[PDB]
Amino acid sequence: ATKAVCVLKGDGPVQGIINFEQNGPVKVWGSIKGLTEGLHGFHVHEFGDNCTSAGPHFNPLSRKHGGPKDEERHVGDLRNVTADKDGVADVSIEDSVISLSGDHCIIGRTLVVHEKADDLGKGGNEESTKTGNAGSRLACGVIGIA
Amino acid sequence: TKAVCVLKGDGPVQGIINFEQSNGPVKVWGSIKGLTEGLHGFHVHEFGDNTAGCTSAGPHFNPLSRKHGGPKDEERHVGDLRNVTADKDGVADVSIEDSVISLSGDHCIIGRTLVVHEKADDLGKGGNEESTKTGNAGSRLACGVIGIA
Ligand SMILES: [Cu+]
Ligand SMILES: [Cu+]
Ligand SMILES: [Zn+2]
Ligand SMILES: [Zn+2]
Repeated sequence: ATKAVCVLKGDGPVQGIINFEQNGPVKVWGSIKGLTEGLHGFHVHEFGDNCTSAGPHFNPLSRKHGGPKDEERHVGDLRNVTADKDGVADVSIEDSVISLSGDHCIIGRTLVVHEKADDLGKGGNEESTKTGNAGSRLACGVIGIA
Repeated sequence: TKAVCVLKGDGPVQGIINFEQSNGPVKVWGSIKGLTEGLHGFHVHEFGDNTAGCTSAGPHFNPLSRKHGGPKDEERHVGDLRNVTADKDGVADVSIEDSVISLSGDHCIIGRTLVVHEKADDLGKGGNEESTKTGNAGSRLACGVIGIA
């Protein structure tokens, strides 16, 4: 019955709040503003160092980057969030790999939203297997106990 | 094990505090700028929730359900650190060691908020009710969620 929250901010105008609630799936929802219309990579990264210092995608099992439904993905690979014309992304997803307890606990890690869409590891180049070619980290926030 | 916290607020106050640690002491160090010269309250609060700025961080981390006190007092909250000291330039270079907090286990502070205050923490030695709760440290000038490093 644990809950977590992350406030996203960056150098640009992007800002948002993302909630987390949980061996059960983790429900993830909230809103992000200041985004350009389009799909945006959304991942939990390794270090809760507020966005270049966040490190790579949270990868405790040392796996290759993938999409949320792939058996091969980083624990932090959540999905692309969608921002409408008004630059707002309403987030509402359920993820089975992250957790707020145990080996895949994300409390104290960073949540990062990217400039471009995540190719989910299916891009055909090496970078795809690492970051999904999602581009700059527009905003991030440390995941905290709510 | 190592943790880091980036402190930010509505104003000039910003800093970075590192934590480095079993039951061994936790070394806390870093610097905070933009502070008025003098003492400023410094505690780990219960929640790592910054949705309302520092206001939503909750009270001081107090897993053992005790009254507020100074860091070296018998009775204190786990999150009660000593006041930080800002110099003439408004800079507080912090270097503290605490054996009550922890980066692992129960009194783990990762995921919680570090907060720096407007006034000095009176260590619970004040002449009122609130002293036993907040040390009368006043408003929260900056804060940040303690993250894994
Ligand atoms: Cu990312
Ligand atoms: Cu405080
Ligand atoms: Zn990834
Ligand atoms: Zn206290």
